[PDB]
Amino acid sequence: MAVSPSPLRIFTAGGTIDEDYRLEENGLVVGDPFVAEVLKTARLAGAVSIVALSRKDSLDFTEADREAIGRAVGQAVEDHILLTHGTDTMVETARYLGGLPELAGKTVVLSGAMVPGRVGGSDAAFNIGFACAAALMLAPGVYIAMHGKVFDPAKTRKNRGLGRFEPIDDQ
Amino acid sequence: SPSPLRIFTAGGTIDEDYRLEENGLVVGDPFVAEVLKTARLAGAVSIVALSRKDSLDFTEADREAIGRAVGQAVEDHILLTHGTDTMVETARYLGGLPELAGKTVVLSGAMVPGRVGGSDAAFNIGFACAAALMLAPGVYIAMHGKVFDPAKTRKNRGLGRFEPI
Amino acid sequence: SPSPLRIFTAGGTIDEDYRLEENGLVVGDPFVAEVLKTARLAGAVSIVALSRKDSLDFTEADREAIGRAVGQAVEDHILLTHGTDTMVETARYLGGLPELAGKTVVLSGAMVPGRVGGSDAAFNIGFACAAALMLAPGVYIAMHGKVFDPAKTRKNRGLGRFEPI
Amino acid sequence: MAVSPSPLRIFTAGGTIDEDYRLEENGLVVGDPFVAEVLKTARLAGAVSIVALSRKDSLDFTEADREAIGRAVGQAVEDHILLTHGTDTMVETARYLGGLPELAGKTVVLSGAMVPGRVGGSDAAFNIGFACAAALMLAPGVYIAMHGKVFDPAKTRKNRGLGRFEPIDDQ
Ligand SMILES: [Cl-]
Ligand SMILES: [Cl-]
Repeated sequence: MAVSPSPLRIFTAGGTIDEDYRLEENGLVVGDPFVAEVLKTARLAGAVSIVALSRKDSLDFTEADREAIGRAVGQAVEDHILLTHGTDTMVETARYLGGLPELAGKTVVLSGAMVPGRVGGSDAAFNIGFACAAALMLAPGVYIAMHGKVFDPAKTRKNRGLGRFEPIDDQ
Repeated sequence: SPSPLRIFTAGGTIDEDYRLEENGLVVGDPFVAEVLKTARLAGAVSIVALSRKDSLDFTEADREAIGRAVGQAVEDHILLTHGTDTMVETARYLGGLPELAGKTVVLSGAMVPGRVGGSDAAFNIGFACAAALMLAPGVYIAMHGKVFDPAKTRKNRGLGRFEPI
Repeated sequence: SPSPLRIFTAGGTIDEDYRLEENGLVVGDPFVAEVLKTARLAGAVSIVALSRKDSLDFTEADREAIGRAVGQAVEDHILLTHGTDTMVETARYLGGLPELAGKTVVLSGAMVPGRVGGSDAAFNIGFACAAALMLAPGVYIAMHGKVFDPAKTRKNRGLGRFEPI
Repeated sequence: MAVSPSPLRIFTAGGTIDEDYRLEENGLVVGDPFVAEVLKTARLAGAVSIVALSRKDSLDFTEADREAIGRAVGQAVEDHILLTHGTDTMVETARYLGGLPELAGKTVVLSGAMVPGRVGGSDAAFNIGFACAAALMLAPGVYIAMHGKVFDPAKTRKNRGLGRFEPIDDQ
């Protein structure tokens, strides 16, 4: 009888995508992983394991946290990986992962959202669909998937003011 | 940049909305435009309306007109949003057209209207836009977080899903 | 505190939801419970399910059973969520029952299902809960941000609204 | 031919109810008035004039701002008034308005939301429905309408930690 394969694993490191309002803080905190909400209603043929690695706010996120993400991605059986993450340091994590030889036969995609998923008008659900497809279809490597396109982490910056990733032009 | 994408809308469950005059759902404005409005896209996209007919009412003549319309696009990356009832019929017909052989054509839609809570539509649109950009030339169905070969796929009406034959 | 409120659910557009098996809307779980879950209430509320029938299918016998059910409540403040097609018929029938004469009974619902985008349901529920707490004993329809006298009201099916006669 | 009366006027002073995410701030700001969004889809028989008075964040809100709200409410022709406002100083504004003899024949209700309207799971739409009804049905006075009940501002406090208004018990 046919067994539907589950080629994709998702890891979550928090970020804007997962932010939610809490009364105590009178403001946003990093909440539960929004990617789980999106996949719950995606009516998937397979299944996707979603493993939560970290929810630190961006200021507290360290090298040691980035090392733990590399160990988790490297230890996964799956060769197709989506990491949801904050956009302010996504490029630094992507560049770090691109240097691990352990990742050489894996397609690893980083994504997230400029607007929290739990806020009206969020990019999150589109971005998760696009990034899931990217993780399945791209050749091995490390990529950022945002704005409905694929970015090379070595040639990308975050424009903090505009909430967009932009290519670094070759000179 | 990504390659320019052309999106055609042929109606279906994805676009259904409630109307007081009908006391129920009717095919309304294309939901894909609502999703892409907030997707903060970098690439070139253009959305064109083909139809708001029920996909069950499509004739062979209708499918021939959808094929000619996809062939009017310069773009080589195409998304067609469509009802799931006859998505396999339209997809198999397009896959037979030599005039489309250099294009990546992806059909998608939703099992639950985009304007109803808990819909698959926004995820499906993201997934299918990536698929239209990234897959080799051909015709495909992108639903349920996977890519289907139309020749080897059927719509299970009772289970609300696509399945391998 | 406010006086305890009892809420009865009799179905209707407010509670409609999409089902793949029907390829369309059916009366689902009461939407009023979804609204009150996030309303952070201070007062006593209890929600009881009466029916998920189409309001057009209500008989005189059904309206008599709704009257007896409202009379089983100790509470003197009652909200009944209901379809708009026969809301005036149920409301006029309840207004004729001496056994309800000390109760404030408010009927409400929605023109657009709560689970569809752009629905009036959550505003209607807030408004009707206030109305059930604050109005003098009687039977009322609370819709469109106002209070209607059932005896002097009709459902315009074509315009999707209630109106004075 | 029948003219539908419009007995209710709404004023907006910002608060949590109106908060929205902005990329530049990387967080919530006081946005456009959420009550307008709720009434847009309420299918009203009448109309409601919605007048925006202030969007200051809570720290910048002063006595002079509170005085301007009292002048706007007193000058309105309508005798049924809903003021949407922050919950942290709603009691102080309500007590201030309760002391204006100019308001004596008006029903004035203050409301808002513990969770921004543009965040998932908000109380805002319910609260606006309830508070509109309260403004129409209550006898003249100044009230807070939250948690599906009516509070007397002289006998109410905000519990900041729990996001709730509570009665001050008579001793
Ligand atoms: Cl914030
Ligand atoms: Cl329907």
